[PDB]
Amino acid sequence: FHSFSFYELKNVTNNFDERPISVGGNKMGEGGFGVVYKGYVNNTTVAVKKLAITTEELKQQFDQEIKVMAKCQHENLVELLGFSSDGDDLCLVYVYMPNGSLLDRLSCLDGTPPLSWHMRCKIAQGAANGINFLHENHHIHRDIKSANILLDEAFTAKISDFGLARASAQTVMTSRIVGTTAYMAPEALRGEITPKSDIYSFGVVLLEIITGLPAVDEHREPQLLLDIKEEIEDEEKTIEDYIDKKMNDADSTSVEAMYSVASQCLHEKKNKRPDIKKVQQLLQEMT
Ligand SMILES: O=C(Nc1nc2cc(CN3CCCCC3)ccc2n1-c1ccccc1)c1cccc([N+](=O)[O-])c1
Repeated sequence: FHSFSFYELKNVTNNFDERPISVGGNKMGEGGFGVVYKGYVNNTTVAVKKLAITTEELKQQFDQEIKVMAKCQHENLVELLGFSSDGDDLCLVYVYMPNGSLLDRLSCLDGTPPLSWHMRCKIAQGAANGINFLHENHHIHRDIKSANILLDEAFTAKISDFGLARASAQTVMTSRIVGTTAYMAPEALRGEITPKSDIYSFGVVLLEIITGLPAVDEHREPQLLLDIKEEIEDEEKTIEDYIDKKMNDADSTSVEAMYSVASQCLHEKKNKRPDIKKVQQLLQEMT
């Protein structure tokens, strides 16, 4: 890993130029824990994350991120080129992902074309492959969601944001409950820490992929994409009613097969959910 100095990152990113990149600016977006600006360093196009509760906590997350990235390298995870830590606007520098977040591509932010089913199917696989690598190496992510799935030039899915990750014996509890609520497993909302919560959160991501709908939307009914599964489990609606209409290449069989993986992932009881390796298998069998 490479240590940088702050100014080098400011400079190259146009003094963290808040104007959006779709209009020649550099701001690519907002994370939960900071803001991300495009730039070029020695001809390498890059992403640099300006970090934004506790002072010992935010630091601890930065450390955890670098610790996870030092141990885990895989094509379905983001790649840390290095950091910058001397300015106290803490910084982490990554290889740049052109196609931004899955969330943003699912919404077609900034006018990008809808993703084909075929491409969605490989996105799900790659993401599952990324989570599996994490779990093989005894990490729980704790904030799996479509904004934390980045996408490169060929739409290779990569998992990001490892600041909340934990090592994966008995049930672990925490007093500090964190995550994104529209994605969180019931047990995670109560303060349990287990890899099984990552599977549930991935199930919600699979519903975003199938329907094109964000996990939460306050101007929608229901507000929570999760509630949709209940309407289908009760005979009230089918998955066909919610398939994203911004697609033409989505046959009933592979959609239903993906929905089947999703609903399995979404078992409200942690021990009934498949483990990530099982999820991987089902997503390959799907195609
Ligand atoms: O590359 C990263 N983020 C990014 N690139 C982007 C490119 C486009 C333009 N793009 C143009 C072509 C068509 C589609 C849109 C639009 C948005 C982009 N966002 C981004 C998206 C959401 C939040 C923050 C950054 C990144 C890489 C590693 C680690 C992290 N991280 O968060 O730690 C972020």
